Amino acid sequence: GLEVDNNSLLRNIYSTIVYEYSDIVIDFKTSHNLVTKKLDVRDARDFFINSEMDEYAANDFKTGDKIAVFSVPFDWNYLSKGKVTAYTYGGITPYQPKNIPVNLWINGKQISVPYNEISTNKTTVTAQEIDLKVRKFLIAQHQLYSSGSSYKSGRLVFHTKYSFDLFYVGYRDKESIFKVYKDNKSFNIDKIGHLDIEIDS
Repeated sequence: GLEVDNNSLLRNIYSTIVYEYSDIVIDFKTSHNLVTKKLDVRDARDFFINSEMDEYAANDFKTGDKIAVFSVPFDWNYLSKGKVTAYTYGGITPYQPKNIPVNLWINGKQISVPYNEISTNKTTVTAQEIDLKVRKFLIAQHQLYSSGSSYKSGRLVFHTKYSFDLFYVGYRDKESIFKVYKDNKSFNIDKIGHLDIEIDS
């Protein structure tokens, strides 16, 4: 509710680990979920990723398709013997480097962002991938969600406009906060002019 609590909440939420795999086959595809085949082994067990997405978005994929994954999980299942499945939202692009210029304003003042701050080697990249890379950067270099930070609002805008509210807290958990990635929104790398970011106290 209060600024302090929201910062601690989001700082923790966005400290969550990110999964990045460039070539995996879809084992199962249902109306609104994609489940990968084994990605690798984590803590001695077969690791699989389940992606939940709008039916409209899920319609683009089918079992057997080769895809790339870039997403953050909100749950895990260890109930399966010798296996662990992580649940995520979207983060799926067809199997296949470029810097994306960033404009940043903090409390009304424009701040320079280095040329190579945000990049991706995909031709079709999800808004999720970019948002995760952006927040990681803002947390590490501009005190976003840091204790003792006065920030209370902000947004990341994709200037092709699509955007993410940097202080959306939903039901105060990963399941609700990462749900904004459910649309599996993506862009062709060449159609993204730059990213506009604003953070305000």
